[PDB]
Order: sequence, then structure tokens, then C-alpha cells
Amino acid sequence: HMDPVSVWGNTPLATVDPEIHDLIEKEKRRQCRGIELIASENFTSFAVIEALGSALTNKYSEGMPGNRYYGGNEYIDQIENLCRSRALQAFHLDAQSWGVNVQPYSGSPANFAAYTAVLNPHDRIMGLDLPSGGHLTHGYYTSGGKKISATSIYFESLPYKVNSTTGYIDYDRLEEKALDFRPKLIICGGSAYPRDWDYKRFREVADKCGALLLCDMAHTSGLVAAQEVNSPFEYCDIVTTTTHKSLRGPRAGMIFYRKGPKPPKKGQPENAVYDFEDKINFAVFPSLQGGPHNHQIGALAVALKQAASPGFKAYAKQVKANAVALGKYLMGKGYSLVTGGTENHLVLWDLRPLGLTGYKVEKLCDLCNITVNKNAVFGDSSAPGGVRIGAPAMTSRGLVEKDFEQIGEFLHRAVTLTLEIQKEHGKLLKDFNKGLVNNKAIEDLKADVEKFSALFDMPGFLVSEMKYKD
Amino acid sequence: HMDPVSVWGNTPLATVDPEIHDLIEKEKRRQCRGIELIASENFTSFAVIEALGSALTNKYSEGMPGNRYYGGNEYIDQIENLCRSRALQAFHLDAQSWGVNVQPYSGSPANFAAYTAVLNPHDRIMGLDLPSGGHLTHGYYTSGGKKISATSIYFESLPYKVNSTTGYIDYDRLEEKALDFRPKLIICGGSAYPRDWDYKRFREVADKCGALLLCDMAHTSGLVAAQEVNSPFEYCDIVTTTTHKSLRGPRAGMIFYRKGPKPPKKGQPENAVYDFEDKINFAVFPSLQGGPHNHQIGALAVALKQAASPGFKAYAKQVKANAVALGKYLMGKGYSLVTGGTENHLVLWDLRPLGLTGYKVEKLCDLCNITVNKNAVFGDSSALAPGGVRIGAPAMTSRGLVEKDFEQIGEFLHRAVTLTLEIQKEHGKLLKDFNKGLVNNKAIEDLKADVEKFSALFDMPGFLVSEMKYKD
Amino acid sequence: HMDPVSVWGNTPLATVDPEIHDLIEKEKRRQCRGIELIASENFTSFAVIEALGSALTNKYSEGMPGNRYYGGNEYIDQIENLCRSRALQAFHLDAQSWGVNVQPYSGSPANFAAYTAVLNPHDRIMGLDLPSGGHLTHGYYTSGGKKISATSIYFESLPYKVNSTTGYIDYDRLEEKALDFRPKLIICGGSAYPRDWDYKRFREVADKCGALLLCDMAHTSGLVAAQEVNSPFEYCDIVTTTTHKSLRGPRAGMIFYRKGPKPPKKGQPENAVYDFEDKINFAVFPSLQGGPHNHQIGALAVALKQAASPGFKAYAKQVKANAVALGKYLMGKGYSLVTGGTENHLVLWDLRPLGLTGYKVEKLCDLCNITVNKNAVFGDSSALAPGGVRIGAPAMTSRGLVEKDFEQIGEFLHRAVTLTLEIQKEHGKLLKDFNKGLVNNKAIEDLKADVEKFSALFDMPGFLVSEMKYKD
Amino acid sequence: HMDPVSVWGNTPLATVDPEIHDLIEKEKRRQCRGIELIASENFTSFAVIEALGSALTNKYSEGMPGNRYYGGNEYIDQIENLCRSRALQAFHLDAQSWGVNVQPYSGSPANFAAYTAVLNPHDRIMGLDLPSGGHLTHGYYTSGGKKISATSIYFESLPYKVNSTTGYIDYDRLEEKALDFRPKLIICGGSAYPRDWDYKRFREVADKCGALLLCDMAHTSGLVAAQEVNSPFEYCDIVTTTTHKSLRGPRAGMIFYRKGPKPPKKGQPENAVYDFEDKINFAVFPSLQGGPHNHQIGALAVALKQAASPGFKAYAKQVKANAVALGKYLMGKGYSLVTGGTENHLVLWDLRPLGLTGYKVEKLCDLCNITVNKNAVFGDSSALAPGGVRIGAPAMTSRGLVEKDFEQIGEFLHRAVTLTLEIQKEHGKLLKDFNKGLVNNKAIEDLKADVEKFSALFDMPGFLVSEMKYKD
Ligand SMILES: Nc1nc2c(c(=O)[nH]1)N(C=O)[C@@H](CNc1ccc(C(=O)N[C@@H](CCC(=O)O)C(=O)O)cc1)CN2
Ligand SMILES: Nc1nc2c(c(=O)[nH]1)N(C=O)[C@@H](CNc1ccc(C(=O)N[C@@H](CCC(=O)O)C(=O)O)cc1)CN2
Ligand SMILES: Cc1ncc(COP(=O)(O)O)c(CNCC(=O)O)c1O
Ligand SMILES: Cc1ncc(COP(=O)(O)O)c(CNCC(=O)O)c1O
Ligand SMILES: Cc1ncc(COP(=O)(O)O)c(CNCC(=O)O)c1O
Ligand SMILES: Cc1ncc(COP(=O)(O)O)c(CNCC(=O)O)c1O
Repeated sequence: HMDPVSVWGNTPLATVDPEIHDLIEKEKRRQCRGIELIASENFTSFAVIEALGSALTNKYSEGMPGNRYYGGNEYIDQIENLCRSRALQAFHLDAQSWGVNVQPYSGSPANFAAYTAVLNPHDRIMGLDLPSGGHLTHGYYTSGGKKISATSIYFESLPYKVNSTTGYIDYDRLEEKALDFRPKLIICGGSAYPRDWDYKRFREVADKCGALLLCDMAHTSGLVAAQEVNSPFEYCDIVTTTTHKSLRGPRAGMIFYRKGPKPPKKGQPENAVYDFEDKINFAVFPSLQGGPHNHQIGALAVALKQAASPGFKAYAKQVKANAVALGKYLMGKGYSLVTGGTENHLVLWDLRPLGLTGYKVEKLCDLCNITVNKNAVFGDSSAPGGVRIGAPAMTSRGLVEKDFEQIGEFLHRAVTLTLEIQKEHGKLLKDFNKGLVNNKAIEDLKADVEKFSALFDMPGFLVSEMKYKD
Repeated sequence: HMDPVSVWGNTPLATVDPEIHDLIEKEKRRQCRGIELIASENFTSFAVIEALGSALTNKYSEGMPGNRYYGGNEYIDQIENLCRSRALQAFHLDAQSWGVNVQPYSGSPANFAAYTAVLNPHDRIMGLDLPSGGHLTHGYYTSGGKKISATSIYFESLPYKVNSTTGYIDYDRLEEKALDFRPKLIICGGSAYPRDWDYKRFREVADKCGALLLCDMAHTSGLVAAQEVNSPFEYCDIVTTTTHKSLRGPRAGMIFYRKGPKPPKKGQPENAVYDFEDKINFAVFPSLQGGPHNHQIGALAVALKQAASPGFKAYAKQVKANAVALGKYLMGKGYSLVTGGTENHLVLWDLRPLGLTGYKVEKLCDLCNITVNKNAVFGDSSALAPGGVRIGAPAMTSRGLVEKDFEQIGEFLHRAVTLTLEIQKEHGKLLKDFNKGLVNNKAIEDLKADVEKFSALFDMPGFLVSEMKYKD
Repeated sequence: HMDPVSVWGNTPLATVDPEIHDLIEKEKRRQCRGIELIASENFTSFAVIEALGSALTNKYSEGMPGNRYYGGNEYIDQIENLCRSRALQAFHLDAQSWGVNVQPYSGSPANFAAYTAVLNPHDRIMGLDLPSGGHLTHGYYTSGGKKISATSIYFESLPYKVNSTTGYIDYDRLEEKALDFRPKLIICGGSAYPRDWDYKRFREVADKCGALLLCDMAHTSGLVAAQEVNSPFEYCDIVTTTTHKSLRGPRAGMIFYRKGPKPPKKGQPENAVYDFEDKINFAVFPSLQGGPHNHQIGALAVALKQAASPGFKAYAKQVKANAVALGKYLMGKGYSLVTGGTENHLVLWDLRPLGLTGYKVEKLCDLCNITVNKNAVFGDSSALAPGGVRIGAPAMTSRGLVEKDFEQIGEFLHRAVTLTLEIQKEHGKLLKDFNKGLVNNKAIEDLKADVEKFSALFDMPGFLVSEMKYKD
Repeated sequence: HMDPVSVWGNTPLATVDPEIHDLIEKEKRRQCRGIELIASENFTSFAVIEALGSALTNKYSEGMPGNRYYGGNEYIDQIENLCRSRALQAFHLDAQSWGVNVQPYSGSPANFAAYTAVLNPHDRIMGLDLPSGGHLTHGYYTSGGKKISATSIYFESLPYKVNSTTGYIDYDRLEEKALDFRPKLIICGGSAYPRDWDYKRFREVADKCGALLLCDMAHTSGLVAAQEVNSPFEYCDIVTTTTHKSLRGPRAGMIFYRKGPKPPKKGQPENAVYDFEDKINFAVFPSLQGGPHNHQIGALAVALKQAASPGFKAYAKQVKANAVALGKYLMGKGYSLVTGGTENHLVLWDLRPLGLTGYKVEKLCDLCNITVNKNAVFGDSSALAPGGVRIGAPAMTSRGLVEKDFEQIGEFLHRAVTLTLEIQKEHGKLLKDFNKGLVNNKAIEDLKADVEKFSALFDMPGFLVSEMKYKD
């Protein structure tokens, strides 16, 4: 005999699986009791989460709205249509000039599908080098020649780099490389680049070598929606993005592409129109993905309505102001920030002038409930040299500039202690790690961090309902 | 000024976004007021859905447990380790002999990562042809040579087929083709094959041509977990799966792979060990994916605990018995089922003897709240109007239906196809003319009313019917 | 100080390099004092050899006549245009419907350039499997999956096979394979297939799967020119060939290709024309080759004039008659010929029923001045010691031998194979042991003496035996 | 009835084919009565030509000496063994450290086989950019992105360039690109680079990025054998070459490769040995080529004996002195030479400062019996009309010309370019305009007369002027 539906199918998680419920409750407390500075993380809304955890997960809906491979999609089609239209609206796009596919499962799927749409295997791509700030999916192989990303396996990558003096993209070297290498696709946007992008100059380079131009705006998508950074749509053929970073939605991807008449170009016939739509859609399905995750699409529609609000514009302005304030505090203490500041949501902190690796600082911070990630900086070839710090998550908890200065001081205390441990125990990991055991100053820093963090509000769930309030 | 956290971030969906809320509520009613027969669909538990919609979505955790590229993973690591251990336990695997990666975002990502782990670009693969019942990601290109799946673009595919008269896999032709084509990887498992698989024979073929053997058990994984169909782990090097079909979990993928000593093989070195684990993990991350979706992984752990329960074994038995009972009713009316029955959760219904396409039958059924999908059958070339319909039992079995209820489903389907014939008989076969017969059709309205009255007799997992916005 | 031009540059080979001169003189004697049966060899004319060894070797002439990358090509252009026009005439082709590129350095370069012209890397090809009689460059990889030819590396190959019983091409399995595999190019023609080709059926299969059709007529090109076997030009898009086998010219290749209006085909545009010429020329140069070898082109023009003569048609008839007479003689004794005879210039002889390898038979024959080559037969996996020996009539027919003379060759081969078996019986099957039987073997010496006496009865093209250094 | 062997097979070319014979005699006269300055051309010896035009053309000999796929190779094996050993001797190589394959049909086949030996499809290579002086087969695609050479289709190329101001290889940019691009193979050597190569720095770069290092010494191979330029063998893993340029042999290619113990390397284990030999041989045959052209191999053995002589060393010294003398004469007239001089056999002459294309000068020169080729210089994109002319000394040095004669060649070139300008200023700078300048131009006719008068007097290797059909 089967279990009655009510028993297996309607009983709450707390009863069906106390082990997982307890771990989720412990993770909720952790998210509350630390300083969360991973630049790619955010805290999304309870409304997004309610759509994410919904019966939308039950539906197979391969295809496009109105052109599906399964029956039963009368409401899933309306949700997807709404998501697509809100995506165009959130980025201020004319629907006769731009379309969007909202089915990519995440950012890496979105990029690989965009490449598959416009490239054959082994076609050439150029993206920002990972140590210069680019993403894995922009064609990462190592300076020792190890192919890491599938984008350097199925396609042929040659990365472009920042200038070693300024830390900004070296646009003349990009142009020289593109004219020599002749890529079919140039990628802009990145994961750890602290400045805005000259999309006009990227378009000039693309046109000079005949390449397509794609922007991957995953990290700054929220700032783009709020019109707080340069818009890639003015100059790029394709724009990809995640939805869970500064855009503050579920984990998903989107692919935007031009539609309609093309601008005048020499050699190009008159009245030509863009031809990306069908290729992009086909690449997502049936080429690469299967059934869309409709709970993600529904959650994304919610996030995109929230991103078009005046409150979200104020949030995006605050993210930038908090990152500047943090950078100014760290630079005042004498620390080295790549490019000497920031124009977006993150700072990239070079730790090599202190004699520290990113692993050591990240490891110590983690023990103090300060959540960062070690990060490559220019020169690194696979313990990198830097740490990356972002403002979106803690700005979502309501922190403003003075609070981000306190974050700077906690970061200052953490690095000061990492130096003292390394001076006392040594720079070799086996020695250093003996400094992280029964260290009263780590425990004191952890305690002060927890005190500071626990008091702020938290989106996504009710603190008053959580299992672990201590 | 920013909105307070309570306004934008803690307010319920019903207030923040009434439009999306209303559509979810309409979809909730649609799922429990019709007959849901898509063989790849299920109705998952509220406990799975509570984990899916959780703060686990906020975490970046690239890497593996204990070996991450970010801090903060004390609890995400425990959740992922529990998910992996429960996956091995759900399929009765020894941790010394099998490992599993639970980060694939869905089934197609799981397969492409498994292939990327063991194949170079353009290496050769052989899977079941799509019109014979294989999946897109098993190397699908069309009989006209059009490459459709990326698995026929980035790799070199040569599909194997069923016997054109019996509907069973032609194992002799599989072997002949494999010895000529020399694939690096043979794939078994499928999307619309109504019979079990001779994994032992697949292993003999793979050994004869030196290929790896992978099973994609996506559709029947729940039945595998309940030991109700043949276990691919006895013979396959790698087993991939989704988790949202018969397994009744969230939408995700897993890749199982052998570990430890290799069984004795001629010319193979002594002490040889399997070498899949590092390659498969690396393929998933950093090669193909980014951040794991930890809310899916947590939800999957719940589903895997539920799949190990006595109740779930009874469920899998009932899925099979319901599919058999439905098939018996349909052939009793004279309809044509591929292989003339089923050994799993689905039947594949060949409509071409009736002069119908699956598109017509799917469309009329949809108007009656009977949710199926049109499906390719052997010989088909049209994806818009293939020659069959595929019917599955997992979803309705999850609402508590047993054999007598699936016989009534058979009668509703018989009415639907009878009606589809009647409309084609009057209005004609061209789609433009057929669609005119679907406006103000009293027999459609009657059948729709009967389907909904029948569907309302049963409970519904995942949400409380008593609390939904659109009641009756 | 430099040597005077007369010393280094005008002095004959006999004085400048006695060592090489003596070896050439020894090879001249070897060629006219034994029985030369390698099916891909011939004895070309002195006139061809005089053009081959000429000042034409000094010229760089990249490009096409009239469109070159170097100056100075007034006369090289006239030679190449004469070579191309004579090539079309030799094969009875109208210049409005066929063109030809005569720059390929040999046969394997010609095929790889033709493939490069119409295929992208990894595009799919189908040719006759090597143990079934196809060439290396028709996509050869082994039954163990080892890629041998670059045509199985840079392109994706699926060979088609002969019937294992009859030795004839299995046209039904060809069609089935082509419809499953969907090749871009199907190749016909071969190296060791002893029957003619159903080009009409190959065209039917190519049309059914949308493939281009290419015939590699290297071995039988002389018979084609003489209209003594089926013409591939009636049905194939492209025809490649060497020029040194039955065509009796220098070592070189040619690529023939269709021009002008395409024949009507459903879905194909009205007024569609062929588009091979520019792609094929570009593939040869600048894609793959550098400077043409104009001394080969001039020598080829000579051979193509000779091939258009009444005398050459009689030679091609006699080649076929000699091969048939040899085959009937060997079969009367009980030797196993593939397909039980021949329709061209060669027989393929399966030694496995004797418990012999082609290597043993080739080695013993060589000691008797009977020159053959060991050859794969259906099912072989060993290239060192295949199970067959291949015998061709072109070379000895060029020395004027007729049917009764080829029956004498049959008797010599029977003696040699009998002796091979006797030695294996006495000394063993292991090569180390078998080789001991080849020392001071009176029967080998007897057979060698009979072979040279016989060979000395006939004239010899290409050089004057009366003036050769090693007389008798 | 067949033609008697004597009639078709022993009759001389002059009687069998008067049309081709006459064209060869006209080409012999053309070679005598012009100034031949194509830097890749030479006049080879009669002794080489006698081996080239010989019965060696009749033999199939696939495989290696002592390990063939055909019988009858007792003397062909001795010829190939002698060719290989003479190749090692001519370049002063220890046979325990170096081996050589002498089967490549020409230079482009040698390079493609060397690449295929050590690279998989789409592996990365880096060679000198064609407008900077590299060869097509070093990975040539255009600055507009058009893939031209097969080496940029089947492999992934990124060329390195010369310094835009000095015309020398930019070694710092080479290193920067190699570290960014990470090629598997770096190629050095060129077709139009007028300076020697810093192989030591190339080896430093290759070691830094983990690449193999190959030198293509085709153009300067004769100078390398005479030890008149830097030896690539000191630093390169593989050395390819043609044999018909400054080496003065037949048209063929060779691939030299390291053998034996590897030099100490940190990551490399102890007692490591080179593993190129079997891969190189396999790439030539059976991967890419078919039967070797034994008449080429025999002729090459002759040329390699000649290259090891003291007279050949004096020839190489004179080639260099003649190229320097010519460059000094041209620069003394105010012309622009790339890098301002030469260290080898050629000069590269930049005509853009005069407002001329290489097409115009090439074409005027050809009308005056001055044979050059237009040639890309740094920055060019047009293959129809590049900006330079390349001038080489090997061919006329082989006719016995010394420094004073090459100064006269300078004045003939100076006269030719002066006419080209005069025509340009009069008739115009558009080809429609210009080609009117080359009609009934008395100065062109006068220059041609003076060139023929000068050229006809010099000795000619390869045939006897006293015997040629056209002495006027
Ligand atoms: N046997 C089997 N049945 C199945 C699936 C499968 O993978 N295998 N599916 C797994 O999800 C669904 C069908 N998915 C399909 C997706 C695309 C095409 C296809 O051929 N598309 C072409 C033609 C489109 C057209 O004609 O309109 C194309 O996209 O161009 C076929 C089936 C449901 N049933
Ligand atoms: N049907 C047919 N007969 C033919 C040829 C052909 O191409 N097709 N040949 C056309 O010339 C010659 C045989 N050429 C061959 C060259 C290499 C291998 C081969 O398989 N080589 C492997 C194995 C070496 C070994 O076992 O020793 C290798 O090179 O690795 C076979 C045949 C003569 N007879
Ligand atoms: C055997 C099989 N494998 C993989 C997948 C893909 O899973 P995703 O859709 O999550 O990518 C499917 C989907 N099959 C869907 C169907 O049969 O309707 C499948 O049937
Ligand atoms: C620019 C960019 N693009 C795409 C992605 C991939 O998103 P998914 O993880 O959903 O695949 C990332 C991830 N960046 C993660 C980080 O910077 O920490 C990214 O930074
Ligand atoms: C450096 C180099 N390498 C290889 C080759 C090719 O040789 P073949 O033409 O035999 O394929 C050339 C030809 N160079 C011809 C020229 O510079 O005019 C060459 O210059
Ligand atoms: C059908 C066929 N095609 C091409 C070639 C290649 O020609 P080259 O060797 O010139 O590359 C051969 C050589 N076959 C040689 C044999 O059968 O003995 C051949 O048999």
C-alpha cells in the first residue's frame, strides 16, 4: 500500500526531513550572523523564494510560448511571456529592437548557449583574461596552457588583458590582438573588474576585425537595470547575464539579442535585419537544454518586476556608494586596490604588497564569519594574490556607507591578525595553520562580527520565525 | 531612499506580485483538476518544494565539499554530502564502488558533462535513435541529416534503432554497427522506450568494441531505486539521471560513476582502477557549470530520503501496474501500442493506423484537460506532427490512483481519440480545417466536464487544495 | 673556387655518382629479368621518361595557366594546358561538362585535395573498407579502431564492406549505412577489388542521402580510357586518379570535376550550375601544395597522348584478357580467388585455406624474381602478414605477354606457392624457422632460373636492354 | 593488335610527342636566354636529371628500407638508405642524434607531414607571417581573416611578425605572443626573409612556452650544408626542407628529426629519449602519402653527394657574395631593400617608395626576360599586386656569374624599374592604362635584346647547349 498523499506529499519539511530542515535553519543563521562580501552573492526576496519553491517545478514546457512540445502550458506560457516582457522593460529595451530568452538554467549555461548559437566548434573567441578580471566562461585556459573552461575546449580562446600599470583594460592591445587573431566573437564584461567598460571602443574593435560583440553583464546587471553604469545594449549584439547577483533574483540566466533592421554598414546589403533570435532559441533548446525550470522563470519574473522599481534604483545607487566608501577606507589604511578604486559593486584588493596570499586572508576571514573569496589578480598563474569584496549582499540588508566603513575596519582587523599569525608561525601553510587554533583574537573578532551582523534586517525569511536565534 | 527590507524583502508573493501569484494559483488548479499523463512529469512533495524555495538559493559554493573556491560553506557542504550519500543509498550502491556528482542543473547538463568528462570533441557515441525512443542528448540528428542536439555537433553520433516490426531494440544491428563505427561511448536508457533494457548484452557489445557504457535512467530512475526494473549499475561504467521524473524530486541531474578496482579484463593491467571521479567532477565544474544550485541539491536530498521509504517502493510497483492496466484497456479497444504493452511507467501509442497525428490528439486532449504529449514513433520525421502519443503513469499515481482509476483514464482517452476522429471525419485532415471543429464542440465540453469531475476525486501533493485561490 | 658548370653540371650520372648509377643499372636488370606482378606497377615509355628527366624540373609555376604567381611561364603554361586538354580527351569528356586539375603530386595528394575542396574538417565520408579492397585514402582505420590514414583523422570515416561470402560489394548494406550515417561524400573505386562497379547504384545511394559521389579510378584508369570497363564519369561528381598504374604514365595525380548546368533534381534551383572548379583548384594550390612538378606534368601529357592511341586500347583489352586467363589457371588448381575471378586487371588470392600468409608467399616469390605484394583479404587484421596476395597484369602485358604467357606465370606462381607450403611443412610456420628453409634451396634456384629465362624472351619499354650495364 | 614494345615504349620523345618535345626545347632556350632571379629556383645538374628521368619511376616501395609493403625492393632500399645517409652527412649530423625521412613529395608535403606527426587537429602553431617573409605552410591566413593554407584549416595558426620599422624579426613580440597563445609548435625559417635566424632565442622562447621548435630551411638549405649560415640543427627538434632551391637538387622534401637522449630538462625525467622517428615516418606513410617517388629519391641522393663537395661550398659562398653585391648596387641607386641588405641568397626590394606595385615590375621584367616574382612586403594584403619584388642569386650563380655580373644584373633591374616608372608617368597607374605601355615599346624591346645578349653567353647546367634545338 502506498503512503496517503497527505503523509508523503503534504507534510512539511520540518517533519519529513528534520536533518535537511535543521541544516537549512543553520545556514539561515549563518547568513544572518556574518559579513557576507562575496561580490557574486545577494539575499533575494521572500516573494522570489515563494515562486521558486512552487508547483511550477512540476511542468514540462519545452519550446517557446505558443509553440511547445507538450500539452498543458496555458499558464506556463503566460508566465514565460511576462518574464520576457519584464526583462526587456527592466533594461529599457524596445521590443522591436531586442528580444530575450529566459530559459538558461544559470549563467554558464547562458553563455555556452549564446556561443553555440553564433559559433561553430573551434571558432575563435576573445574575452577578458581570468587574472585580469574575466570569467571562466570567457575562454579561460591557464598561463601554463591548461584548458579549464569548456569555452576553451569547444572553441578557440585568446584572452585580452589589463594594462599592468593602471589595471584597466588596455584597449590598444585588445585591438592589436583582435586584428592578429581575428576572433569571430569578442566578449566584454567580467567577474572581478572594478571599472566600467568602454563599449563604444569594443564596438570599434569588433567592427575593425569583423567580430560579433557580446557583453556578459552578470555581475553588474542590477546596476545596468538601474542605469547606474554604462549600458552594453547601446553597442553589443548579444548581452548575457545571470539573475542572482546584483539583480537580486533567483539563480538563472538570460540571453538578450538584437532584432529588426541592422544599422548601416559598408558592404552589408540594404534593409538587412538581425538574425539572432532563432539561432539563440535553438541553441538553448533543443540544442543544449531540455525542459525549462519554470519555478526559476516565475521567480525571475518576480525579481524583474522588483528591479524596475524606484526602491531598486536607490538600492543600486547605494551598492555603488557602499563599495566606494569601503574602498576609500581600505586605501586610507594603505592597502592596494586594483585600479585604485571602483566604479561598480566590488573592489579587488591586491594582497601581495603585504606578503599575503588570498587563501590566508580568506581562510582567516571565514573563521571570523567574514565571507570573501580569494581572487586572482594580474600576474597570478593558479592561493592567488588578491581578495575580492562586494557590496550587494550587505547593502540588501540595509547597510549604508558608515556601516561599510565598519566592514572596512573589520577587514583591517582581519588582515592585521593574518599578518601577526604569519609573522609568528610562518608563511608556509603547515606552519600558518597552527596560528588558527585557539586564537583568542580570532574568537574576539568572530564575536564582534557576529554582534555587528545579527542586528541588521534580513530579506527572504522572517528572523522571528527561524529555529536558531542565538 | 531604499525600501525597508521588510517591504521589498519579506512581503509575501501575493502582495509583491499579484500577477505572478495569480498565474501560479491558476497553474495549481490546472494540475489537480485535469488528468496529467506526460510520462516525464510528476507531482513532487511539499517537503521537496519547501527546500527548493529556501535561503539555500543565496549561496555560491563552487568546488566540492571541503574543497571550495569560496568561504562560508560549513552547512552547504553537509547538505551536499548528505545528498550524495543518500543518492548512493537510494540506488543500493557501495561507496567503495560508486560515486556520484549531484551538481548538474538538469538532465541535459548531466549528460553533456558526463560526455565531456570521458570524450574529446568529435569522439564517437552511439545511443538509441530518437524515433526509436532515445533522448535528444543521446546524439540526435534527423533522418535528413540535420544535427539537432549539441551531442551530435560536439561529438560524432551514430544512433542504433529498434526492430521496425517488433519495436524492440535490435541488439544484433547494435553490435554490427558498433563493430563498424567503433564508438568511444555507448549510451542506453531512453525517453519513450516501453520495455526494459538488456544491460548484460550492452556490456558484451561495449567490451567487443572497447567502448565505455553509460545508462541514462532519467525516466525510470524511481523504478530503479525501488528495484522494480533492471539495475544498470550492474553493467554500466556511468549512470546519469534526472531527479524530477519517476524519482519524484526537484528538477536536477546526477552522474553516478564507478570507483575502485576494475573487474578482470583481457590484456588489462593488474591492479587497474577506475579513473572517472576526477574527470566527471572537473567536467561539471570548472569546465561546464558555475555555482551549484544549492536549493535544488537540498531539495534533492529530501527527495532521495523519500525515495528510500517503503511507501515509495509501493508507489513504483503501482506506477508499473497502472501503466500495464491502462495499456490493457487501450489494446482492448483495438489501439496500437509500440511493442504491444509495457514493462515500465509509460505506453507509446501509435496513432497512424487511425489516420491521426499526435498533434491532433494532443490538441483535443488539452482542450479536455487531458495533458499528454505528441511523440515520435518509428519512422517519424515530423516533430510538429509525429505519429504517436506517449502516456505515462507516475504523475497520476502520485495522486493515489490505482488500476481501476487508470482504466477510467483509458476510457477518457478512448473518448478523446473517438472525438478526434469524428472531428477529422467532418472537417478534414488539414490543420486549418480541423481547428474549426474545436469551436463550440459540445462533446469536447462534456468530456472536459467529466475529466474535471473525475480529477477532483483525488488528493494532491505539493500544496493544500483546501488553501488554493481557485477552488472547486 | 666554384667547379666549372661543365664539371658539376653537364657531366653524366655515370661519372658524377657511380654508386647511384650502378644501383639504377641493377634496378633496370631486375625489372626486365623477372616477372613483375604488382597490380599498381607498370613500365612506362622512354618518351615519358625523357620528359620526366628534363629542364622542366627547374621551373616554379604556382597558380594556373594564365594566372601564375611567378613570371617566365610562357611555355610551362602551354605544357599544362596541353596536359589538361589531353586528359579530357583521353577519357572522352566534353570541356563544357568536365574540367581537370593535373598538378597533384601523386594519388594520395589528389584525394586529400579533392576532399579538402568539398569537405570541412570532420565531415563524413564513406569508402570501401581496406580489407574489402579500398585504398588507404578512402578513410582507412582498422577493425581495432586505430586511425591509419589521415583521411580517417581529418574526416569522419565509415567504410562499407563486401559480402563476406561472395566478395562482391554489399550494395544493400551500403545504402542502409549511408542512410544512417549521412555522409557528405561517398567514395567508390579501389585498390584490390577484382570486379567492376555499379556506379548507377552508387548514384542512387548518393542521391538518397544527399551525398557527393567520387570515384577513385587510379588502378583501372587505363581501362577506363580504353572504354574497357564502366565509366565513372556518367554518374560521379568528381573522379580522381593516379597516372602510373594501368594508365602507364609518370607518377602523378589528376582530379576531374563536373562543370556547367546540374541535372534536374527535386528542390534544386532552376539553372543551378556546378561549383567544383574553383574549390578544387584552390585546394590543390594554395591550400595544400606548392610549386607544380612541371616535369611530371610534361611527362603526363606524353602518357595521355599515348593513352588515346589505337595501340593503347589493344593493350587494355589484353590486360583484361591476361588477368582472366591467369585467374582461370589458378582456380583450376584449386586456389581461392576473391569473387572467383576478375573483371579488371588483377586477381586477389586468399592463401588462408592453405594455412599460408601473404608475407611468406611474397618473400619466397621475391627470391625467385617473382614480384608480388602481400595483401589484405576480408577479415584480415595484420598488415605485416595478411592472408592474401594480389596479382596484376599491366606490367607484364606492357612487355607484350599474352594469355598463354600468363598461363606460364600461373604455373610459376603455383610452383612458388607449393614451395612455400613445402618449406613451412618442413621448417615450421614461425618466421624464424621458415626463413631457415630459404637458404640454399635447390627448388628456389630452379624456379628462379626458369623465371629469368622466361623473362628474357620479351622486350622491355623505357630503356634499351642492349645498352644496359648488367647484360644476360 | 598491340604496338610493338619498341614503337610505343623505346621510341624517343622527339618522335613520340613532337609537340611536348618542342615545348621543352623552347623552355630550355628560355632558361638560357633570360636572367632568372626567382629566389626559389635553381638549375640542377644533368646527373640529377638522369636519375630523375629513369626506370626508378616504375617501382612501388611503400614502407621503409627493409620493411616494405611490396616485393622487389632489393635495390630501391639501397638507394633510399644511401639518400638518407648522404642527407645526414651533407648537414654534418651524427646519425645517433639525427634521422631523416626522404620520402616527402615536395616542401609543402614535408611540412604538413611533420605537423601531422606531432600535432592533433586544431593544435596551435606559430610561424612567420607571410607578409613578414614566412611561407604559406607556416599557417597563412590573411589579415582579413581568410584561411588560405591548409595549415590554418587543420591547425590553429597565430603568425608572428617582423618589427614594423627595422624589418627584423621582433623577438620580444614573438615571446609575448607565444606565452599568450601557447602554441604546441613554433616554426622558424622563411621564404622572403633576408637575414639569418637567432635559433638560440627561438629555443629560449619554445622552452618558455612549452613548444616544439621546427625550422623550415627550404630556401637556405644549400647555405646550411655549406656551413655559410647559422645551423638550425643546433637548437631545433625538427628541420624540414625542400631539395630544389639553394640545395640545387630535384624537387622533393626531407624531414630531419632528433633521435637519442634528450638534453637535461627539469620536469623531464632522467634517461629520456626523443620519440620523433616513428611518428614522423608514420605521418609520411601511411598517414598522408602513398608510394615514394623513387626517381626523386635517387636524384636527391645524387644532389646530396654533390652538395657535400668543396665546389658546392664555394658555390654557397658565391651565392651570398652575389646577393650582397646586387643589394649594394641597388641601394647605391637609392632603392629600398628590406633590412637594408642581406645575409643569405636573396634581397627583398620594397617598391612602394617609388609608387610601384610588384605586379608592374614583375610584368615589365618578364617582357624583358628578367624573371622575378612580385612579393608581399610588410603590411601588404593584395596577392595580385603586392608592394615588393624578391630577387634571388642561386640560379644565375649556378651559371657561373660572379659579383661583377650581379652588378650588371643590378643595372638591368635599374633599367627595368626606370622604364616601369616612365610607363607609369606616361600611360598611367591603372592596369588598363599601364598595359598600353607594354605594347610596341621600343625601350622594352631594347632592354630585352640586351638581357638576352648578356644571358645567352653564360654556361648552362642540366643539358648540352650544343645539342639544343633552339640555339638562337
Ligand atoms: N523518443 C523521444 N521522445 C520525446 C523526447 C526525446 O528526447 N526522445 N523529448 C525530450 O524532450 C520530447 C520531444 N523533443 C523533441 C525536440 C525537438 C525535436 C526536433 O526534431 N526538432 C527539429 C524540428 C522542429 C520542427 O519541425 O518544427 C528542430 O528543432 O529544428 C524532436 C523532439 C518529448 N518526447
Ligand atoms: N585493399 C588495399 N590493398 C593494398 C593497399 C590499400 O590501400 N588497399 N595499399 C596501398 O598502398 C598497399 C597496402 N598498404 C597498407 C599500408 C598500411 C597498412 C596498415 O594497416 N599499417 C598499420 C599496421 C602496421 C603493422 O602492423 O606492422 C600501421 O602502419 O600502423 C595496411 C596496408 C598494397 N595493397
Ligand atoms: C532519458 C532522458 N534523459 C535526459 C532528459 C533531459 O532532462 P532535462 O529535460 O531536465 O534536461 C530527458 C528529458 N525527457 C523529457 C521527456 O521525455 O519528455 C530524458 O527523457
Ligand atoms: C561574469 C560572469 N558570468 C557568468 C557567471 C556564471 O554564473 P553561474 O555560476 O550561474 O553559472 C559568472 C559567475 N561568477 C561567479 C563569481 O564571480 O563568483 C560571472 O561572474
Ligand atoms: C620556406 C619554404 N618552405 C616550403 C616551401 C614549399 O616547397 P614546395 O613548393 O616544393 O611545396 C617553400 C616554397 N617557396 C616557394 C617560393 O618561395 O617561391 C618555401 O619557401
Ligand atoms: C585506388 C588508389 N587510389 C590512390 C592510390 C594512391 O596513389 P599514390 O601511391 O601515388 O599516392 C592508390 C595506390 N595504391 C597502390 C597499390 O594499390 O599498390 C590506389 O590504389
